[PDB]
Amino acid sequence: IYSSLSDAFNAFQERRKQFGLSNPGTIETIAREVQRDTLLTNYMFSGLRADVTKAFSLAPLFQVSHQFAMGERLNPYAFAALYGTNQIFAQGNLDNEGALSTRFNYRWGDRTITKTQFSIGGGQDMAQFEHEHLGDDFSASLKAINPSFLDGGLTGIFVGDYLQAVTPRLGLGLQAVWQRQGLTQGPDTAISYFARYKAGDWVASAQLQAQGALNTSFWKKLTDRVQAGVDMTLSVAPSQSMMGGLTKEGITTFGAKYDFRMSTFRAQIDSKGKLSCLLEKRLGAAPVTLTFAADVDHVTQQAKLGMSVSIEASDVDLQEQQEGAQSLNIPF
Repeated sequence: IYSSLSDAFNAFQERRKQFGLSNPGTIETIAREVQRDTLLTNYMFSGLRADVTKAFSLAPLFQVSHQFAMGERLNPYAFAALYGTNQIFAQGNLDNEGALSTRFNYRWGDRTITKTQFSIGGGQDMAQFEHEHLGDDFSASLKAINPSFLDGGLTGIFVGDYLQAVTPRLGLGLQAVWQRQGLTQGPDTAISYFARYKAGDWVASAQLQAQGALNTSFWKKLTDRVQAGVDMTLSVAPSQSMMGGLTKEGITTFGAKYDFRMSTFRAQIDSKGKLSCLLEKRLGAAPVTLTFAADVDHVTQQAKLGMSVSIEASDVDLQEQQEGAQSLNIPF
């Protein structure tokens, strides 16, 4: 009986060669093929802050830093550090400016890749659990946010995603968002449709959240040092016919990477009225790096500027770590 399932599996494995190369199935990192380059850059667009980080690696397994945030986060001393072993990564973010907040990340497995990302704050505590379910050409992941329980019941966000290649270059996935907003509140759910078109000339991608709207993106490299991408976001929501809040809207952005040895550069067009630039430079004389950010509003012709400095302490362990850095099996 069950052997026929392994036989159907073998039929899949025979056809697998024809199906093409294996997908890790993570939609968020596929979305990051563009958003690694643009949303992380957008995480870097706040120019209302100076951002200094003072890294002290202790050992290859240990990395200590000090964050000096300003402006929007306003945490000029936010200690942070990360640690780990092969397939183990932990991160600890702490900040103390009247309000207390800290975040801790952890990785629990190799064959059963699982991780946790939880935090506390004065204004909101957050717990994020993720359980990966890696397939042969696909994967699923159980994600949960603030998964509190009731005596005889449960609350919280329990997202279940699945993605599988349908073609050697193209693929499909779903993001089953499920969340319980309360005992009296429902089990809100929505499934995002996800599609990917990973052409080697450009990756197209699209996300249709069932409660949301189709987001699309394109990514290609121009050179081995210059990379570029385009994306579109969409939102639609109905409102009061008498001058209501109709949200039908969309944003298209363009941008590119111009990276150089010891330097990184981002530039993007957010709108006809909005553009951003990010420049980073590593000092060749020392393991420190400088970053400058610009956001220019041409609706009001204003420019938001900011700066970040990150340093790594140099010590004899740094060279010993270069000597001991024989493996990258630590996740990040």
